[PDB]
Amino acid sequence: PQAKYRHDYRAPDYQITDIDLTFDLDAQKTVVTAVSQAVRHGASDAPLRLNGEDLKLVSVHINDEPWTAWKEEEGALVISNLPERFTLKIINEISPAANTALEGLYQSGDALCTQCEAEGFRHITYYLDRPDVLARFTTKIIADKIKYPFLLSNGNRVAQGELENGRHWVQWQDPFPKPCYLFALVAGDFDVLRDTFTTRSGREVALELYVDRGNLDRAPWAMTSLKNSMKWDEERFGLEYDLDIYMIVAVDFFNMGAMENKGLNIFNSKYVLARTDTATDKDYLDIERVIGHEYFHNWTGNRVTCRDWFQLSLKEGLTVFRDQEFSSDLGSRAVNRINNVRTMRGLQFAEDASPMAHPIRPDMVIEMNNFYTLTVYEKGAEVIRMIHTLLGEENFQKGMQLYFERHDGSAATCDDFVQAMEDASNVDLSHFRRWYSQSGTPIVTVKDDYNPETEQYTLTISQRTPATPDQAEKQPLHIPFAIELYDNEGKVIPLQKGGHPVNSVLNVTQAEQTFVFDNVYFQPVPALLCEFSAPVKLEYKWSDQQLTFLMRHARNDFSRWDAAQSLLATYIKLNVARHQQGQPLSLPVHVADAFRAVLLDEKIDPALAAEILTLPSVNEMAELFDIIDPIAIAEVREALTRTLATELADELLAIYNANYQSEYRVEHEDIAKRTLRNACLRFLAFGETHLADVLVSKQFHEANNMTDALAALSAAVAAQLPCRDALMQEYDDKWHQNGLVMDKWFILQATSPAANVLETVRGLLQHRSFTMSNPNRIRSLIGAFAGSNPAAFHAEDGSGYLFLVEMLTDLNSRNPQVASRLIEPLIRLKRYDAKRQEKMRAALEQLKGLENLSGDLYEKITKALA
Ligand SMILES: N[C@@H](Cc1ccc(O)cc1)C(=O)O
Ligand code: NA
Ligand code: NA
Ligand SMILES: [Zn+2]
Repeated sequence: PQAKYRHDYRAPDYQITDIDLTFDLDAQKTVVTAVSQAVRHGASDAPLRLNGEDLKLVSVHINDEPWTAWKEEEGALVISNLPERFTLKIINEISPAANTALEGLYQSGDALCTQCEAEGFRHITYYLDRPDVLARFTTKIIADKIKYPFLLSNGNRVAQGELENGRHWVQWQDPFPKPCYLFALVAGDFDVLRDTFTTRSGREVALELYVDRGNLDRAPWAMTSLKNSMKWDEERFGLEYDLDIYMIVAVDFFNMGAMENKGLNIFNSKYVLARTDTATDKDYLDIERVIGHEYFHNWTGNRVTCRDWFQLSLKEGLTVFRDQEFSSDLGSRAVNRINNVRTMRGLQFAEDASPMAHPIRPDMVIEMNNFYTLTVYEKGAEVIRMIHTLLGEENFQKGMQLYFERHDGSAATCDDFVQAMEDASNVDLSHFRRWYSQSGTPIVTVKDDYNPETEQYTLTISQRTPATPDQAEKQPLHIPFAIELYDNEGKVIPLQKGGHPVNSVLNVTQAEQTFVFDNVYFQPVPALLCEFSAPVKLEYKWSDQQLTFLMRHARNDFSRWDAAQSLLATYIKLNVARHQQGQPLSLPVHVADAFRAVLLDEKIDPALAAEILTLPSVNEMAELFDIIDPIAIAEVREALTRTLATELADELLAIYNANYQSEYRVEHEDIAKRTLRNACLRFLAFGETHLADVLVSKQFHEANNMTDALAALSAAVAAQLPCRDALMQEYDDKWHQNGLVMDKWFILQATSPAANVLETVRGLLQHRSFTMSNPNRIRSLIGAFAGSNPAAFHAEDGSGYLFLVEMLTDLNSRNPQVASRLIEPLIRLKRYDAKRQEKMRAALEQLKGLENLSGDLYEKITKALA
């Protein structure tokens, strides 16, 4: 497999302006007729090179003349000797039922559906499968009326007909030119939830949510979230929907989360279906996030698209930013920020320290499906957020406005977007652009001094990004570094110098620089990198008392949680070292006291309390260490939980009871109280065994919603309580017919601390609710084991690696995209001890030797073994 490079981008030799597609649909053999109007822009002797994969070519015509001047090559149809303007007609066959990779046209249960991003359209017909080729689509679909009574594509229905032999047809037209990755087709039988949204300016939009027969009871929340997204984009960004119909189709078989195809989004059912007995608070908020996300792409991705796939973050960073802003505006901003920062520090930093490290705008890609990453998405969003921090909301919105004014109806670049922001705001972003080109996590080191003679506070701030596998050269970045200074009363000290106020967002642009502040009337306690103002690791020599002071006094709830994290980091590191020496947990009394104070604080937002009382995950803990000891981390997390459970037992039970709610509401105040109650339950489960077992069993049985039931079940598994096996069996017996609900149970099985967890996981490959044919099931059992049970995955006998090799040997052939998702824990080998590295290396070497190794896995394996 050959790498492609960003610097090799060149405008296409040919454009296509219009394409008329006909599908004669059948699961075994679908016939595609594609009539394209093409224009040559390149040299008169340049051939037209069409991408195509796994197509059976039937005929090629140019202006209705059977064409003799063509050849098929690997992945392509090369057509020579063309006029400047012409009509290309391709007829070819494909086989949806054979498509186990779920890219192009495939089968999802009884439905046929498409996934074209990034390069799936070339699995449907021979085309210019590149996002800088925008064309106006019409789509005619012909199918069996009984099997496929709904035939959907992008845009509006313009024609329909009936045929003999029980077939019918519908034709769709989408007026907006689009790259082919935004093409969608769906055929099947569905229940349909229909509603309406009227835009600010009065455009009535028909909303249609297509779900499998019998699932209408699970559709209203997704519909509500769609309307909420539409309203918010109007209010916040001044953007209205631009078509007459908005369709969403929920499908069970889908490699990612959801897809923004123009006017016809296709969603993994996990991000659509919810009822209070099947879905948790987290599920509701994720449906809200993902519905919003795909909707927000209508402008940031569709109306302005990507010139090439190296510009993926142009749409993903910005749309992730938009979905975060949506969730934050509607819900708790602090909880959203906290959770997004957990993801950055615990998962994205890991990627940036791995063989797969890349800038948010990659320079080199072998398989583009490998670059739908934490970096491109979540770090991409942090980069957009830094622009927002530097510009402020008003200037940022001016930049958005200029971006659309310049680029609406075209494919643009990351650089185009930065230039629009810079031009609209008059803020210089020339240095800032380096965030697009440089991979790895910067480390920002802060030293301070207080001078009582002059009442000056001095911050000496340095930065460096360590070399990464992809880049030997690193340079200083433009780091927006937000600070606050607190006096002894917990009041904010005004930032000033030489009689003039100083902006609290410091521009850290050099390898080292000093900032001096005047009229600092008391030695300050600083809050540093406020609201995680740049995606960096902070090195500052905090005292415990500075941190507990911030937990008490910091103005922003994020800073209070972040202070608690810094406090915990010290003792997590202490206790991992102790575990390695065979010693039990040690924790100063004043540390437990800080968490007691959070429990008993009557003024603190329960949403914030809940997050402070949620310990960093084993993944967040891992990124505190150069060399990861996953067993020590797991056992320290448990020991810390047990210690706090014992020290805080009375307080935990009081707060658990105080936050009882008889009514279940998907409302932010209620969610906050419930998150706090369940955080308390988690500790209580690790307290005295009998009380724990009673409390957990009672909550599981008395729960009137899945949030509370799952919290209890999860605690029973985590703490290995007597009731565990009974509760797990009850859940299976009740829910086995419901895959999405069973995913939660497979996750609990996979992440179990039980000694026999791998045995159980292997056995579950035969479970009635499991199938290797379904990405969600695969991710919930196998993925959760490898990625979310590192203690078991990294068992010293190497059994975890061997299991993953076995699974990837199947998935490499079946569904390379899912295989590539699942190989990730194995490519982190350099973070582990020598003995583990050698076993993981052996595992990777076995995979490298697979017959018919997918490009997806090849790219990751070669980087890992380098
Ligand atoms: N474009 C989708 C993501 C996606 C990408 C590729 C896929 O195959 C599926 C989904 C989004 O981020 O909104
Ligand atoms: Na990276
Ligand atoms: Na100091
Ligand atoms: Zn997206």
